[PDB]
Amino acid sequence: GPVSLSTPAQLVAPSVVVKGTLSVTSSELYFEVDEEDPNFKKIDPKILAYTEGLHGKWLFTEIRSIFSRRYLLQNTALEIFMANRVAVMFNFPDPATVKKVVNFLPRVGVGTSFGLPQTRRISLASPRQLFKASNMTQRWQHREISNFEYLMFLNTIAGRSYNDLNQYPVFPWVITNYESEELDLTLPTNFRDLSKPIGALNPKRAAFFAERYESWEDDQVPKFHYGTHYSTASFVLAWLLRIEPFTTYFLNLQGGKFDHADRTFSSISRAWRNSQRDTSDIKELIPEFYYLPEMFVNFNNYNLGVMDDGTVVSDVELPPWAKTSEEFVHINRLALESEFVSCQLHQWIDLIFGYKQQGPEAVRALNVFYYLTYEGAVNLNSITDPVLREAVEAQIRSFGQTPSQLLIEPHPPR
Repeated sequence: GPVSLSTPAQLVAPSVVVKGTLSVTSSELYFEVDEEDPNFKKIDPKILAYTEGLHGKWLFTEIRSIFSRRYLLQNTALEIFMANRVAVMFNFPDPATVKKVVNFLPRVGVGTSFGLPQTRRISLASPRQLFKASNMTQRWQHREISNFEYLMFLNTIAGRSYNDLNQYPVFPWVITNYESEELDLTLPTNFRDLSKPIGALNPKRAAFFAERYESWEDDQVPKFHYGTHYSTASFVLAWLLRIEPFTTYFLNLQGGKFDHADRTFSSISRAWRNSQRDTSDIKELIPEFYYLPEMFVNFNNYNLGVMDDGTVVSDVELPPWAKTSEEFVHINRLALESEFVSCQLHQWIDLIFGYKQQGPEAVRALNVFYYLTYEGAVNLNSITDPVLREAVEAQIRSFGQTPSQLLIEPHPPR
């Protein structure tokens, strides 16, 4: 029918990011991939298969929330949540286009769940304002909301999305013990100190980081502790390699064949041990660890290979205290919702979204990441040469993106 607005745009999904045309009528919006685009023709069919929205139609009456979003650090995207819980994300040429598209879409704001006004303005408000205006924190303190739900909240308001693997939601490691036959949930010794970044948990390696920072002479590039981030599209793929379509997404970007068995996710204990010792691995966890046991099972009877010591890779090797993947997720969740976590979870939040994310307080906590990682680090529309824009964004896609800062003051305890 008659289109009130039309703009070039990119569909952002876990599978791909394709250029196309986003149209907005008076009753719905729809997207059409540009099949004449070169980069499109290159894309592989097994992947485009799992993609939703290439020829999508979304009815206004079904729209529940509309969130302002970044994409590769640019404040030029938008994620829309439907009544059937489906979410679709688009990226636009500039922030001006976002405002316009928002003014043509139903006035629902950010939804009803976060105790925020349902105005088009709320849908464009900054993460900091959403935080400040919400009642989720209080609800979290009154235990009306779980730790899990509150974390998803912080992640959502910060711009983290399941649609963009480059800004995946970030959840903390909580259990440190993957050896014992039993996991005593009352042993403070079995819990991760949430006040410290992964890079600081290991005193031996922490010294290494402290010294890199100290001696880094920055003519142009600010000092930093990690040239690696805690959240990446790669990590996500590795974590969920056992689950389709992620298996296909992984196989595709890798070259058709799995990774070197000695590097694919195969043990929880091994993954944790590595995040503790390897100077290039200070990785945090993923929400699925606390609710999707399927990622730990090689249900698809895929190859996956054999490590150099002869260990065959199949289901993920669980700790002795977890006989099944379901038991593993169940205990992970108990841990997350335990009082041990509730009494200190705000200190982790200060590192990830809080006042310890940047500046003096960040250096004190050993929480400084590569500067290209923070919002505002680079203006992509500033790069007129396309080949070059593509390169810098490949570096962003690769270095990771620190979540939008939600507050600059200490986060209140639960």
